[PDB]
Amino acid sequence: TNYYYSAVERNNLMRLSQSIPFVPVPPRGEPVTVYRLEESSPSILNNSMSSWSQLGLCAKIEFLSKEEMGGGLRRAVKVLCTWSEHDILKSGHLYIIKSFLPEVINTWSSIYKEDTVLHLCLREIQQQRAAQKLTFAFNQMKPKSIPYSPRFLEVFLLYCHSAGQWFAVEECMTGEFRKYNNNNGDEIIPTNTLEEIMLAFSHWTYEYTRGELLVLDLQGVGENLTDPSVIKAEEKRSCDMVFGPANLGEDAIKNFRAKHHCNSCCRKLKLPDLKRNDYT
Amino acid sequence: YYYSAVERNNLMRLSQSIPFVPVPPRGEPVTVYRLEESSPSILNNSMSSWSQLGLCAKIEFLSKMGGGLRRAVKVLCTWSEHDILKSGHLYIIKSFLPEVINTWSSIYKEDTVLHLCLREIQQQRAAQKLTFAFNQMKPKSIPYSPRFLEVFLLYCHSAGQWFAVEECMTGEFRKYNNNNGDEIIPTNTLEEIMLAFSHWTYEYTRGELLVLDLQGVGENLTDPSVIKAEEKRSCDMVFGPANLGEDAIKNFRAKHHCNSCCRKLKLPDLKRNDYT
Ligand SMILES: Nc1ncnc2c1ncn2[C@@H]1O[C@H](COP(=O)(O)OP(=O)(O)NP(=O)(O)O)[C@@H](O)[C@H]1O
Ligand SMILES: Nc1ncnc2c1ncn2[C@@H]1O[C@H](COP(=O)(O)OP(=O)(O)NP(=O)(O)O)[C@@H](O)[C@H]1O
Ligand SMILES: [Zn+2]
Ligand SMILES: [Zn+2]
Repeated sequence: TNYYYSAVERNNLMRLSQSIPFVPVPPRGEPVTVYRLEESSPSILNNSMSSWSQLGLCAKIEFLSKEEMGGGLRRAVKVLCTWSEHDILKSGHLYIIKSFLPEVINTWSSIYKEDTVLHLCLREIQQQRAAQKLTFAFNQMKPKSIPYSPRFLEVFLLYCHSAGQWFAVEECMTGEFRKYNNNNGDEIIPTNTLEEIMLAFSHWTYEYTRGELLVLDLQGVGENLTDPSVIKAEEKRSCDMVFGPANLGEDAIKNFRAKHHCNSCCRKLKLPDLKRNDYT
Repeated sequence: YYYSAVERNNLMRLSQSIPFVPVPPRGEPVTVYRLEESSPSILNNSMSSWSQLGLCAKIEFLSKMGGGLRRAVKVLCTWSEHDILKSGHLYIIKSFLPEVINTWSSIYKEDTVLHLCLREIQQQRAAQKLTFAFNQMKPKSIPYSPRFLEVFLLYCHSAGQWFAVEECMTGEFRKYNNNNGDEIIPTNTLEEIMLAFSHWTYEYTRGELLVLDLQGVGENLTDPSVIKAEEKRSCDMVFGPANLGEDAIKNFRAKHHCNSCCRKLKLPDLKRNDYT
């Protein structure tokens, strides 16, 4: 008069009426709020307007290291991203968090009396975005014959409740981190195509902006760069020469114009010699 | 080449102060745990086991709900890791009432709420495994197919407590029968099938189990009470937290009214003698 269940079916039902093992894997990671410098036309970056996000986003980061790299105004520390709301950051990926040295703050305190650290961070990220916009124009217009594209990492603003502070965050690059040119206007002698293109990019920024801006301190791993110095070639104000906090050498633009050596890429881009006259 | 004013303007704008107003995130991040199955496509022959790795989900509060032993609030899931929950979908989050936690405070030394939630979710999975079997064995002459919603375990630090979460159903929410055996009078085929289902569970399990408190929208159900019809004590009578009267079984057998579906399923009279 029926077709009732079997042993297996009965076992699986009765087992649910009992306590079943539940071992929640321990909670590791530090909660943070991420802010992004948005773009009006991400597809045409060089014609897009930048504006800071309003509503913060949740993310979790694993502070897996105490190793603070660098000797400049900031120190970089690697962290891991467990998760990020809307995946603004990549889960299970290493990132670098950068903060300034108290000294540096104290110095800018006399300019940024309030929320010094946050302001310096806002400027650092805006500075990198400026470099990105110039590279976007560069890759877009550069001759097809050129095989390399300088690329700057995206940098986000991060606020750590636990650490009670703001940081700039970007993907951690694995590889030989090197410098093509520096804050003194000096450059390396190229050994290959990649390096020739990096060096030519700096020359190109000066020409392209009709002499108003010079991007120096090109550095990173391969084509992927970070932390450049976008210099307002003619400014004279104390701390208004570089988009972001940087220590410029003795008359860096002068040195650059005098020491830069054009290469096969510079000529491929039709750039004129820096040593020429400004007016004549 | 061409270095426009718009291009120059947007570059130079980055050298100056651009307004920044840090606004705290909206909603709250929560940790979700799932009661996994070894054989989803064959749920009634599958083993249930709790997941270990809790995944994040982002929820935003919308409104509210109360019934007997729980408080419920409707929320929006805007994003979640590996889509453990569906982004852009509505969910209902439920937490136990004071009295209920105070009733199991002795039964469950520590993590009372955690266990209450675990048992509640397990109870619904049991009913689900039964609806699965039902849909497999029922005659093709029976159209509709009852189904229980999957319930997930949730942890929220904002509130510092555990909850159960499930998809929010849209439509008129109604109860077909309850824990004391009362039944609505079926006004359509679907309600008949629902009423026939509770009877089917009893017969299918050889009088060992009975699913009451059928409720939901259309053929989608939630919040059932799975009763071990042979226990002589309420304390060990229901799978998860549930309001039952020791008269439940007897009452259901006495009150239940078989319908065309019950007959379609060839179900015997619940009033009959059990040793005959
Ligand atoms: N994206 C990255 N990936 C891997 N390593 C990095 C990355 N960025 C920086 N680093 C390393 O950490 C150090 C600190 O970087 P950074 O803060 O940019 O120093 P800096 O160039 O001296 N600038 P500053 O701090 O403004 O004076 C670098 O010299 C690298 O060795
Ligand atoms: N999945 C759902 N979708 C839409 N509404 C729901 C859902 N679940 C519950 N509700 C509503 O909220 C009320 C209370 O349900 P709930 O929070 O699940 O617990 P409850 O009060 O413990 N139920 P019960 O055990 O049957 O007495 C219901 O009567 C419905 O109106
Ligand atoms: Zn050159
Ligand atoms: Zn019946």
